[PDB]
Amino acid sequence: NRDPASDQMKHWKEQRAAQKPDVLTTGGGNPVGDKLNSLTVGPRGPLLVQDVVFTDEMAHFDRERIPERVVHAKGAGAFGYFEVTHDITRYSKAKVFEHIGKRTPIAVRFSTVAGESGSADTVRDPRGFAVKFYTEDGNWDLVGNNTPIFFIRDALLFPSFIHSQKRNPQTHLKDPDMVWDFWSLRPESLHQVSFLFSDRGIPDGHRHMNGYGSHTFKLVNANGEAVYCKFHYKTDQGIKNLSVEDAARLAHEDPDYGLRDLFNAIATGNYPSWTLYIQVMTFSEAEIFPFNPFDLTKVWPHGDYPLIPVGKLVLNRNPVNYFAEVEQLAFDPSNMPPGIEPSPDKMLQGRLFAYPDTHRHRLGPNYLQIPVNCPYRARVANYQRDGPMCMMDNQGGAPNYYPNSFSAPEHQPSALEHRTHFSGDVQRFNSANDDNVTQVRTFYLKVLNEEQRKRLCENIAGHLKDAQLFIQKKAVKNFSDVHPEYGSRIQALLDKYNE
Amino acid sequence: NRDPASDQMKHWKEQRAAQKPDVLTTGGGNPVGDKLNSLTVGPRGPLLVQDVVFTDEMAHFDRERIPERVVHAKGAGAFGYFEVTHDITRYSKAKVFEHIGKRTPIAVRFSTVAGESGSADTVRDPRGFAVKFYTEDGNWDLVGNNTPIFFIRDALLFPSFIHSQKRNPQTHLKDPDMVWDFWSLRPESLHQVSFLFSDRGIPDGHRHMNGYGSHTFKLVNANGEAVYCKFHYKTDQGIKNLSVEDAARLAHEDPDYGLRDLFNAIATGNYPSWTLYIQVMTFSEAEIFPFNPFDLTKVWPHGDYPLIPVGKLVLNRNPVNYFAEVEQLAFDPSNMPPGIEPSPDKMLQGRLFAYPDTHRHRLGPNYLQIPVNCPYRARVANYQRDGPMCMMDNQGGAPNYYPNSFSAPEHQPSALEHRTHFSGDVQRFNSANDDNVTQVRTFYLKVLNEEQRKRLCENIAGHLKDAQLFIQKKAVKNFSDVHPEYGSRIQALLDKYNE
Amino acid sequence: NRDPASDQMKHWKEQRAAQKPDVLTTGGGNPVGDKLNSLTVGPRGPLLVQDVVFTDEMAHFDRERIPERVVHAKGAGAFGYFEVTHDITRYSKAKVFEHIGKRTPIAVRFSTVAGESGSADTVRDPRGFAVKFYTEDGNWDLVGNNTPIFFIRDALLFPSFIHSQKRNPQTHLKDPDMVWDFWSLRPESLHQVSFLFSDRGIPDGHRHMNGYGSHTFKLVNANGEAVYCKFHYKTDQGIKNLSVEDAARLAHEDPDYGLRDLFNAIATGNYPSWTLYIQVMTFSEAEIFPFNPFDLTKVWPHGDYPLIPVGKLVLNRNPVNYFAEVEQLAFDPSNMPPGIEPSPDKMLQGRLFAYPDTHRHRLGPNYLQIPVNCPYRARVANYQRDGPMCMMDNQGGAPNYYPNSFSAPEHQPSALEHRTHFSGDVQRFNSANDDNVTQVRTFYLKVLNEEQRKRLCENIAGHLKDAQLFIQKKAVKNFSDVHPEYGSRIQALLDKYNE
Amino acid sequence: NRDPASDQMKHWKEQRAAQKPDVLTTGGGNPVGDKLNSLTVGPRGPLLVQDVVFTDEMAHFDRERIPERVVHAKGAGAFGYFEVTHDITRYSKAKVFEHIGKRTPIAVRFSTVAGESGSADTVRDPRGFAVKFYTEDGNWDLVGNNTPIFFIRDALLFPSFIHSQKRNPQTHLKDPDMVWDFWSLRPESLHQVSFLFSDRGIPDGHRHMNGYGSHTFKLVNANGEAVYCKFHYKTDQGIKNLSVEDAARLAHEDPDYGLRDLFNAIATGNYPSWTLYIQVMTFSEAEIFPFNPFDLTKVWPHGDYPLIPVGKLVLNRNPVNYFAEVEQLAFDPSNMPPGIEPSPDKMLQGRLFAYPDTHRHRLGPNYLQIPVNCPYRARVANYQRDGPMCMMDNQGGAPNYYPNSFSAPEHQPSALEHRTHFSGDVQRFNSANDDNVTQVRTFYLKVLNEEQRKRLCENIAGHLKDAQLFIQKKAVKNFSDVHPEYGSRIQALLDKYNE
Ligand code: HEM
Repeated sequence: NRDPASDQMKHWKEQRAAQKPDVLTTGGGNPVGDKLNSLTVGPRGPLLVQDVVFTDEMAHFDRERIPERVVHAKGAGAFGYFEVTHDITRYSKAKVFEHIGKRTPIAVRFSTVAGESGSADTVRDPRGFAVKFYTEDGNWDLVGNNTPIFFIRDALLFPSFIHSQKRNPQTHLKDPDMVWDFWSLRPESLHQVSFLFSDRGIPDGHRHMNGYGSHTFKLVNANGEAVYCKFHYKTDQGIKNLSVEDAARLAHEDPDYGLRDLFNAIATGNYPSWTLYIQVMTFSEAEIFPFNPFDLTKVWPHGDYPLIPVGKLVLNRNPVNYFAEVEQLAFDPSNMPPGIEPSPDKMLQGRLFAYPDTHRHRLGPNYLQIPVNCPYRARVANYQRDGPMCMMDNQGGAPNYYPNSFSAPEHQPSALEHRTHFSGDVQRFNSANDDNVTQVRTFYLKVLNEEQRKRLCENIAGHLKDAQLFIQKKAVKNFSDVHPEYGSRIQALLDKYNE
Repeated sequence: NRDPASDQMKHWKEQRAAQKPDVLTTGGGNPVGDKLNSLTVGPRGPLLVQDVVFTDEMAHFDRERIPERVVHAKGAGAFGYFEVTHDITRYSKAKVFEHIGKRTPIAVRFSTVAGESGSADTVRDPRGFAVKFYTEDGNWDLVGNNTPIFFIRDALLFPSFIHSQKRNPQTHLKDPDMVWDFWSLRPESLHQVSFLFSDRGIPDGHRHMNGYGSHTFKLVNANGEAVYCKFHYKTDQGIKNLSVEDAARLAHEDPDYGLRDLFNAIATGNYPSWTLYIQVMTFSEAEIFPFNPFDLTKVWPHGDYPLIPVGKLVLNRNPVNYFAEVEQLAFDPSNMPPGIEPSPDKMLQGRLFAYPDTHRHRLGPNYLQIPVNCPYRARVANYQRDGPMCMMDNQGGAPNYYPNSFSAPEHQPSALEHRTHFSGDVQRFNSANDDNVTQVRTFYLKVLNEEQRKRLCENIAGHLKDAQLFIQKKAVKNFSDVHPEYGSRIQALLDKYNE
Repeated sequence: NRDPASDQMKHWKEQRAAQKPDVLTTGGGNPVGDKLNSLTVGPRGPLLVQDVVFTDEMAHFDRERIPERVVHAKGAGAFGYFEVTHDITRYSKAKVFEHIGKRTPIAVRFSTVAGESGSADTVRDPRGFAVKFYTEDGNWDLVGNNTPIFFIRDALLFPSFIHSQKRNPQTHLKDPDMVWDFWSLRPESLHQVSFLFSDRGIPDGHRHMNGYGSHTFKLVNANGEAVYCKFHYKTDQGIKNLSVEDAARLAHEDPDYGLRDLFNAIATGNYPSWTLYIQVMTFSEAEIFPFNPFDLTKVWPHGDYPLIPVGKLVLNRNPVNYFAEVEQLAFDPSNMPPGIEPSPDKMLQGRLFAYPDTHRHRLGPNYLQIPVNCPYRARVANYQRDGPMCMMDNQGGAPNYYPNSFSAPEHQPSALEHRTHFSGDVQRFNSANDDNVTQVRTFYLKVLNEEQRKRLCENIAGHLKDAQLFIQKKAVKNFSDVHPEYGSRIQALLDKYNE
Repeated sequence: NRDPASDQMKHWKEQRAAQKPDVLTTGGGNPVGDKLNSLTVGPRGPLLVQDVVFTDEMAHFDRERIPERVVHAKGAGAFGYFEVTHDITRYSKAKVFEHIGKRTPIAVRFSTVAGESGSADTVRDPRGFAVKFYTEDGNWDLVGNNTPIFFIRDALLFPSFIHSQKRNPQTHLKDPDMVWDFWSLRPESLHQVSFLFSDRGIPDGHRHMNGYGSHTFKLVNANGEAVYCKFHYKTDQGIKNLSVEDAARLAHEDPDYGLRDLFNAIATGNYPSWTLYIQVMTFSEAEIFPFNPFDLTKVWPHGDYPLIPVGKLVLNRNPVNYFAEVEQLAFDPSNMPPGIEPSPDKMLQGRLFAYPDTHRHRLGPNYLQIPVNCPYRARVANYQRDGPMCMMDNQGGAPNYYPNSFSAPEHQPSALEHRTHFSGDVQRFNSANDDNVTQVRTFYLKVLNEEQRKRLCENIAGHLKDAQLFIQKKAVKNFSDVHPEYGSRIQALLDKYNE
């Protein structure tokens, strides 16, 4: 006998006891007489159109694939619940935080960023950690990563950043020139690049890394008072990372290391968990913060803004069918219930649009009707209708226009968003020159120790060495801006690689 | 007060009892606070991306439409049941005919042919009369028309025929030159054209016309014996047609005449019904038939092949949501349960491919998972997986390959198709001259009387007059081939027009 | 010999002189030996999968249709040019207005609003009048209507308004209750309703109606100075409308009356033209205008803001293939070149998102690559890549990320948008009660005369009579709010109708 | 200076030197002022819907991905020419073989089979080797592999086979139970499995392997005479394979080894070539062949059917944009010009349908209009029209129905397919027992030597050891049927593995 993941089929068979196998049918439900031999004219004659068993099956096979996620294509999913352990109702009226002991079902998907569906799990890259809470007030999607920050601070640079991390448009090869030219030209990336090339760049599976909302969000209480916050979900299994050596080995040995690690852990009752915390910053404090409180390349020092306990995230259920439950999972940062709102963070603002948008393309206009994406703990009632692949009853014969005099769904003023005053010109304000080095300096010499600083520089050099010399120079200049030694150590390694 | 159709909303509100209106939500289930005013900075300021209530709703509105059916786009639907009244098990082992009194739920869609979704119901055109039987052996789709024959006998001419009946590729206008150039060049169309321009060309609604499978089909019994057949479902409401004058009036007064007529008939309890019959031809008989038994431009004389009663079709339920239940309805001639099979009819053979093919395009790869199309009376089990908008559980974790040693779905030898012998070279046999006038002559001279013939010729000439003279001549020549008087009567009217 | 439209094919043939017919091929370019007879085993045998001539052609036929436009589905198109006749460079720096005599190619599509693709042209409804200018600074899409105003003033009510003007979700029938319940609940619609039910509700074809941008826009000159404007393009053919009786008759005699009239006019050299004017309002004046200058239900009095001539629009070319050049035509209000920008108009703001969004759905992600939609007079260069149906070279091997050090495209500061100042809270400001009667009263009493008011009320009553009494009462109540007589005249007709 | 592939951007910049960078525009051609900072109200304010530069770019990014190929997803492409070297016009009248020295442009795509888009190039798996010939008689697609045979002989087993080779439905992990359960239950796979697990299972890049049509095809000469044939294209750069150890290290060091190798070879002028040969078998010989001459699990012995030289395939041009020219490449086995036809091979018959079908889904209905897929050396002219993303002029105003009296395209009888006679009942003939070992014995004992035979068993055991014992037993049983020592050697290693 072997690991549970390996015995997937064996277990499916034994669980079907002595039940006779079902009758094999066409998509239309017609029993099939023989699905192993095609309908031909004579033993060695041509195939007939009349063989609709063949066409029915082949036509479906021909349409099995859907486009992969534009980013975070390689991933793993699991399900479980969220449980409130502490009272934060003074900050947010969100039903999900309603009362201690309150449980809400959740869906989670882990993933890498740049690699396609067939890529390896154990590679250096940020890690997606999206959590879907099916609440009474609809779904709340906390689409986070294994890092509290990111490489850029304005959504207009996202497509270009992703492109630079992907393949060359002509050769279809990973291109260090594209990678470092972009990062060297955009030093705001220094903070996350430092995180990326540290030990945390390659977590050991998905159970040994933390999750972060990254962005500054807004919480609103029952009295309509608002504060800004940040979400943190620390792994209860402890932080564990893979060495560059073992990561590379597993890259070919088991491209799906993260997938099987998670499935087996849950299958054996070793359910992984995370503790959800929040940091709170009042509007007054946000106006005095030394940097842009809504700058995604910045963190909120824990000493000034301590973590507040909220609850626990537990994954105790594996998907039964990956494609249906994980490949089709759709997380939308715009999916926020009353009590939780976005901040003016330029990046988050862009994500408000991008996710539902790419989902309408990747899955389809009615992707929210796919079981895993349905807010099944809520009652979806509105004036939206039709669209391709419309399931259910399309809200039946209910009046489809609002307002109406026929008792159809009514909006609820209780759900109105919190109001903030803004004053300024409609312009494209430059954020390229906000502080790009201060917090990186503290990360380098305060957060990391001597051994991980050495590893950090070797990891960077090992990749930067493949870029052109003028790019290497520019990149080293930025690192030096953070700290002379940071750049010096990298430069020293580059001179070696450069023979 | 008013007719049931007009009081649709009034009724929905009443059936709603005095319930409180549901809370209006986004597609994600999030309650909306005010869905009548957009989120802006200041009363006369710009719209925010932050307004996700707006985007959610507008994006779905922007995707409401799907491609209309390439043909038969304008239609009406209803639901009911098929009840067996006679025993024909000696001919077919199909479970649908299993025992007297057995009822099978059905779905039916009526339609015109050439017009697009916004066209009028009361126009001269054949009428679609598709019936979906949800049987224990899967769905059986009998996709018939209100005529036992058709204009052509080879599917390769179908796209061209339809193009000729639709809009000119440049002007987007109906084109009599296209219509008659095609018909005059393909005389095999004379039989259906005669029927089309007779009074039956414009039935009074959908309840006063007969239905026909048109094609010759094959029935197989428990002993594996087979016979050919024709399906006939006669209106119990009686044949009734609209005069050209009334149809033209209704065309603008109520372009949805047929839709309204059917909804109200059912809503008032005046359920329309049809009596299903079959004609049976043994294989020996098919070998001696004066024409090709599988030629779609010909009928089987009732005198030589008497109608055998089978059961009744009753429509007693209106759709609740038209888009979900009627617009998305998909009938596939290839959906046939054991006991019912196709004949060599070249046209039918082409249809075996065409419908599932167009449905995967118009609806989606997984169109059979749409509620109204699901064979909900059968257990769908096979090795098909994934595809866009994959609902349910995608068959969970069941082994997905066949054969397998894990108890997944299995054949069913009894379902094997009836084996027939065919001999001959594989080539394109010309069927253009398979007698295009004999049966047309009997229709013109015996089926119709004097006043009917006069109207028939007046209807033809009224439309053919707009074609070029050379086309008029070629058309008249064909009619003359059916009968000299047929031609001269039309010619005399044409001369009066060409004045 | 008939009209040009009727002789479309006749002319195509004559055009090919003695030139020999092309060889008929498959989509893959393989010559076809016989496209009239399918490949079978014996003259009365089954169809073979081997007949790839059949499958290739049928598979395409099965995919001919695309989703029709969610609104304005029924239309006609033509091409021509825009010629500058006056200098307005003091207001806008747009290249399209660069110098007197400058010509810019244009594409125009006329249409109704509610009817689907098969509906009739001569029905009461607003008329779409979209103009695409292919300028050196990209495409400028002025998506106007034949009216200066609209039914609503906030985009959140648009889907609802459209739903109310379309078919009942259960019966699929036009619904007077839906139409009037919505309008009676939203009095802001009074202005456009009065316009819609006046003689201008049914123009005589597309050449005898004016065009308007409707919304207030912003013009920016070379010195960075800005002013608000309104676009007006008056028909040089004169205003001409159809009587209700003639329109009803044509509804069935020629559903494509508008299409035919436009094609023949151009084919005979009787090219239609419109004179383009603009109204100008300074930011100072906008500050004290009696109404919200960005309220789409309001017009700017010509007495206070006279029309300033700009140029002429002339249509002198008929499309060659309707599907490729008209059905696939896509206009995005967001397509605005430097010198032209949007105003705060909530409705216009919503349209900035909706059109490109619906186009990605209806046509495809790369719909801007469809020839008629390509900004062929500009050099498209950016960092966008891939997507389905990617044509041309997909920008070859050019660096695909910005910024870069490899000489790829650069943004141009001179194209920066004009900066406007805004201040206020972020909230949903109610605009439901922004004076819904003042201008309506002026229209009713001044713009119209006794004869015109008589028909107006008869037209309204003729439709409103089919709504429930409680809806009729509320509707009449709003009309009385405009003017007592407006409501009483309608009420008198209603009483007669209700018996 | 590095390899050409690495200097892709460097070179693009240089070859553009002496040119000012282009203006960065939106998709609509509107120049952008600042594509690096989003439009907000105030420096730290909300993102505006008015930022259409952002929406236009992000919306396109959100739609960059299309479904990957259902199989053969990971690949590399290149272009070149086919040059005739010998005269085979006695066998085929195809224009592509017309005269010695004649050149026809070609497009080629190499690939693995099971892995997704992000998978490694150097893994054990068959290799795709598809060639598209742009001939004057349309495109001819020779969709070959690097092996002359395949695992199964009936298309109905293909989807199951591919499913067994891919990921487990629930775990999403490679599953040896699925792999070997299928192969052990279907011993016809022994021949190809033996080839797969031999040294040829992991080619050193794409230049050091052969290509085969695999299937028996049919050639028809100018006199209407036909013969059956096999296509063979041998590498001119010699057969070379990767050791299991080196392929494994390359899997993580360079997962795109094959792409890189091909691009650099061509970039440096080391153009790879292959010699195209054919084997000929007369209809008489096919009647007495010791096996089914159309059985894909069989080869035609060279001794009895020697290879006849035809021409050379030379690749001398790299793609300029991978996505447009390679990812979108579509090869349809059904694309065959006059002189080349299919054989009764059950697998080929199925492929005639599957490729165009999957292409309509993966790429779109009009995928043949994508530049790289267009039969640009031919003249496409037919009666097909419209469909989404319709490019070109959609054949303008040409009559769209056939037959017609207006001089539109006509079929050419000389292109009629060769006629063949087939006798026997039309039914599903079992082919599961068509000698599964005879040629496998020859391969094992005669083709391979002791060393490679040793590695063969080690390779099989290394993978088979992960399957359940009952599956191992059945698998070994099959190998023993080929030759007791074959199964014996594997069982020995298996025992050591099972420890
Ligand atoms: C009944 C058997 C088979 C079926 C139904 C089948 C089906 C498919 C499908 C659906 C694709 C994806 C096409 C695309 O998306 O572009 C594909 C690709 C491919 N198949 Fe098959 N296949 C079969 C057998 C084979 C055989 C025997 C060969 C070789 C002689 C072969 C060689 C290939 C190649 C090379 C490609 C990749 C083409 C490219 O590079 O785009 N297939 N096959």
